[PDB]
Amino acid sequence: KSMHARNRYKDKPPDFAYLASKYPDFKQHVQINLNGRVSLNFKDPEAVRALTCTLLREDFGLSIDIPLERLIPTVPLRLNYIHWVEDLIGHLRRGIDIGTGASCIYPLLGATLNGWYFLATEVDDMCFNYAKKNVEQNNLSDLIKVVKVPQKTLLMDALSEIIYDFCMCNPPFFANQLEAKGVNSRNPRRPPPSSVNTGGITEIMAEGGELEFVKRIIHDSLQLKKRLRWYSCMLGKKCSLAPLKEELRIQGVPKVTYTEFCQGRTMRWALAWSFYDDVTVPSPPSK
RNA sequence: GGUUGGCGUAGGCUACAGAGAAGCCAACC
Repeated sequence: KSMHARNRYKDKPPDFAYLASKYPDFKQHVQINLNGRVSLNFKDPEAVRALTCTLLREDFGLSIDIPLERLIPTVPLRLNYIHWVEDLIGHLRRGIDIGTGASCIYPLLGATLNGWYFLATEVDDMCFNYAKKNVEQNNLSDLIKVVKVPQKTLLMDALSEIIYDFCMCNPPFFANQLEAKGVNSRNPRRPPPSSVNTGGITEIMAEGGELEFVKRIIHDSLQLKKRLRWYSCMLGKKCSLAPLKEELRIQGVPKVTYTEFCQGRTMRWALAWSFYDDVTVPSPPSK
């Protein structure tokens, strides 16, 4: 497995020792392992925040501030999704980010890399305030409009004649507290993750989990149809993909595809669909 | 191709909300 072919971290992992020598705010959070190598404890929210903020500055020229009480996005995963959206839409382009988080990372990356315009929505006060500040401090307010909404949905007032090229979304993966704790395992001694989940409740849980959340997005798409060229959603769980493709098929959606986002050990998936007859459909990963 | 059971990440491996994932084994259709 490999990251997306255009992902700048493919076969080029960041050099933590180089980053620590150049960025004192990163060096503050590193550890030295028993090989004498600069390393990170990815279970420490401050360390992973420092890494993400430092990568965005050094590699993308973006300065962001984010809280420890909300999700800390990881750059290679988010880039894998941006590059897949480039493939979908055939890369002025306009997108919608549903639930943009405190980092506003998808709009910041898309506007910086490709000059895309974004409508970026958020339901959480803390995430909304940080997202607005991160857009403003990177001088991207002309390209990115951050809006506070009551629900994560495509059926918004901010939408009437502008046709969007795409939507993207990181849906809340989990339906309940046992799922969010990761304890639904065959064996109690299953190794724990190397990461930590700092997400807020509206970032990580939803009624019915990502399966029911994405079904609601699908039913929103059945009302909007051609208002957006491509609909897309990340999936945190492999077992969500088949039931969601079958929901699209039962509802008669003509064009459907999917992909895998590969980075580290944690895989993510994503689903995309369209009602247009013109668009080319990117192939899913080979069998 | 599929279904079911078993195994599978403790970072002396640079993560990616670990998805029991990537994989591996057996058996049955």
